Amino acid sequence: HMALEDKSSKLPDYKNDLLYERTFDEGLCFPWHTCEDSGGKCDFAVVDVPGEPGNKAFRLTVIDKGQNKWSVQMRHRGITLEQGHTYTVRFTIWSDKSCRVYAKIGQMGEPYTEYWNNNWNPFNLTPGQKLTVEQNFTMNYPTDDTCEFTFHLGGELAAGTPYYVYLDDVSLYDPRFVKPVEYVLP
Amino acid sequence: HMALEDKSSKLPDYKNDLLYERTFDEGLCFPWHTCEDSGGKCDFAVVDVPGEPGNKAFRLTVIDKGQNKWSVQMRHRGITLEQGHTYTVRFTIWSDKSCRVYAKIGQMGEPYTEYWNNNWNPFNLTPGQKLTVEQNFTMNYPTDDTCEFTFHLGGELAAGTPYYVYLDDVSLYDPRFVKPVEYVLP
Ligand SMILES: [Ca+2]
Ligand SMILES: [Ca+2]
Repeated sequence: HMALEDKSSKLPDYKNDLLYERTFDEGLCFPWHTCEDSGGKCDFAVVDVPGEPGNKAFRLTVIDKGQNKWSVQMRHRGITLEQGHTYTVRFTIWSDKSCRVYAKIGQMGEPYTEYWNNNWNPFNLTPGQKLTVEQNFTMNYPTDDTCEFTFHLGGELAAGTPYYVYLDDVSLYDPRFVKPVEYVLP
Repeated sequence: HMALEDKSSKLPDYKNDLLYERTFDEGLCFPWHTCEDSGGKCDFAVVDVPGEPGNKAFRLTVIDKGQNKWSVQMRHRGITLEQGHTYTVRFTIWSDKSCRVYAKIGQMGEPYTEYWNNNWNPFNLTPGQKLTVEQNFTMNYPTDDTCEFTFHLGGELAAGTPYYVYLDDVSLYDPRFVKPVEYVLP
């Protein structure tokens, strides 16, 4: 189905982004979705950012933290990391409670090799503090088309349930990547 | 419909082409279609080009010449010629009989202004002879979004019916034109 380019002034060119939705400002989040596993429970909506007309954010409700950090996630699959390419990972996240969020890009399936993960450190969210992250890394492993960009929220990362975690302005940029185009008329 | 880019080593860049189908090599022709008018009858199909593995071409069967040159046509609509732009018209045409083909890019409706038309001359097709045309013209009239690239085959142009006219490698290139792109997700 048909995806939506954005022309955000604070992100790199959409055409070189491996992600298909970055700003949620149309109320749409696809291909971003949630996962429940091992007892986790969650919901999602795209919602207005208070004080910032026009601006909307992806909002995950953590309902049950389940049995593991990976019991609750928000993710974007369909990611190939290319040997030799240098990626810029970018995102704004916040929460209405004190919680942790483990961000990673890595294999969807076993053995779940992690290609990026903020050097094994989750991010500490604090109410009233938004975190805008920007990091680079270079894929030194063989090219891997089975990757996802995922945030784990469950288990010992979780605050008291239920609560909200927000994502916005999310980008995985590669200067040597261009999305496949299709042409339409019109 | 979604359109399929080609990367012909003989045509200019697909993204700069006002035409959505140029090589026919997949078995598909859309938006190239036929028209029958004032007595004309015809058919079409995409068929293999004998002796040239993997090459296909649009084939028009002229069934009945009708009353006018315009009674039988093969044509691509959805063409905006823009004032001051310079357009390269390209095409390869041939037939199993001696006939004439009138090629033009002009208005779809009354008054049928013709912006390019090989200086009012139809092309003379002879069996065993393929014609590859390449001409430039600049659009000196005001931009007109009601144009088509049409080939007339009826009336006094026509050979003894039925017979086939073939079209291949068609392109209408403008260096200052870029097709709009949609993004689709693999
Ligand atoms: Ca937003
Ligand atoms: Ca062909």
